[PDB]
Amino acid sequence: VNPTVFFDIAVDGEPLGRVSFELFADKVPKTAENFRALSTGEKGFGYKGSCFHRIIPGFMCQGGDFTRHNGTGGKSIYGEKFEDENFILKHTGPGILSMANAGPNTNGSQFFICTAKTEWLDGKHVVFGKVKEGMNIVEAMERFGSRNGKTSKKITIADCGQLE
Repeated sequence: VNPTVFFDIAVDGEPLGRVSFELFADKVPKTAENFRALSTGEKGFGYKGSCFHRIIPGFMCQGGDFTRHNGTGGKSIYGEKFEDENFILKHTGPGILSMANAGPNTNGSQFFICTAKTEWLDGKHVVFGKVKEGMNIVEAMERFGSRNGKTSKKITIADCGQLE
């Protein structure tokens, strides 16, 4: 019943591979639906063509700023921001998909894929999904990151949509 979304990742335009996520719509329906709709583009805007602007190896990959491509933009399907839905799910290890924000109830479209357990984010960032296939592609993305988050090559979502 939970939707599955995929990204096809390209590096400087060259295909890298596919990542698919399980979204936990049973527990965070409003948050999951935002990510799902941005992945299909069915509302007229979304992630297709956007980049991962921050990648910290051993920490996380952050993306989803499809308006300014640098961590200062993005928007949700509900408006410029929306509330923290709940904090049922925790940051338990690599592959967790969680919402970036700028304080309480400031979710937009930016998200991060954790590549390590990040328990200090529990109760501060809404967890809403998990990598289902292609964790190895996420690990390959990590090798283009750096300590300060700048990427050595442009990492883009070349295509994205819903599988189930």
